[PDB]
Amino acid sequence: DTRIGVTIYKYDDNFMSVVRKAIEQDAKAAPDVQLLMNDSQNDQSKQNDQIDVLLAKGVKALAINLVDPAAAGTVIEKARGQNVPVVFFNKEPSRKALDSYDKAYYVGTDSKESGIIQGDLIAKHWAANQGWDLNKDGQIQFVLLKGEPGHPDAEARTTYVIKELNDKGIKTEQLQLDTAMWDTAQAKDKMDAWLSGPNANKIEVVIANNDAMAMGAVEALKAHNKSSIPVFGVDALPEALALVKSGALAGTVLNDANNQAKATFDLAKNLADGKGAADGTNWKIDNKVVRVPYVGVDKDNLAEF
Ligand SMILES: OC[C@H]1O[C@@H](O)[C@H](O)[C@@H](O)[C@@H]1O
Ligand SMILES: [Ca+2]
Repeated sequence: DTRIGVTIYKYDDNFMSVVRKAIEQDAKAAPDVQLLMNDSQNDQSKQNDQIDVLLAKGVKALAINLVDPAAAGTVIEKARGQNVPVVFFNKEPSRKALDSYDKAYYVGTDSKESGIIQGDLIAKHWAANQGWDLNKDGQIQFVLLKGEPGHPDAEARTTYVIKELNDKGIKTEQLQLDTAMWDTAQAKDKMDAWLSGPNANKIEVVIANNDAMAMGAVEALKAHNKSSIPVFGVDALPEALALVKSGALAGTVLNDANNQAKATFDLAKNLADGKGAADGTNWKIDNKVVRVPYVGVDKDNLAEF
């Protein structure tokens, strides 16, 4: 049986929970694969030790969701010594890191695209819901819940949601902006703070860089009897889709966990087998990278997900 080792940066990250469960199902369909999957508990030192163990166990490929993207070289050097291929996923290593090893690959997304799509989606719903412009000024007064500072998906979603609105002629006014570190509880706390501060009843739209944080904002709005304020996320988590259907979330953007898991598995299995990474598949690998598209989601198209 071919052993494939997988490290997940943090099991209880909502999005990576969807990804890891999907990878488990791809591996279950491969009768000759034993999956060795680890929770790194948000600590790169723990992950490094897990990789040593996976290599001791003779895995034929590694699929690595880094805690710290800067540790890509550390991981590569472990793998190099055993000639083991590494498919990094979701936390993007640098170009130089990928180019340092002939058997390093990456599966992820075009981070900018999700921000653009989210801004276009907000624009559509803004146009359709003129009552959302509480102060009648033609501008969106917003608050924004950011992911981890320096994470490329947080930075791009934060920049491009606003750029896209502004580029379409929709002026925006940032009433509050802070990180909630991708986390529901932190986002509920932060949103509750904003609902307790001087801008509370000026807020017209809540923009979150992911669904977990959007969900925390939804909870805080409910507690304040302000559920009429729309909230937008990114990921299209199953739980978030249920909230789109119920009207509690105004819209989101699919971060396609199923295809990211499938590509990661397929590439890792091919490489474990000594084949070309994309053999037998339709994955498009561009200079060692696969990027899976995002798709905007709201009630009108929900049943396609
Ligand atoms: O790296 C982890 C992060 O990846 C992003 O692409 C997701 O949208 C976030 O929900 C997740 O927290
Ligand atoms: Ca306004």
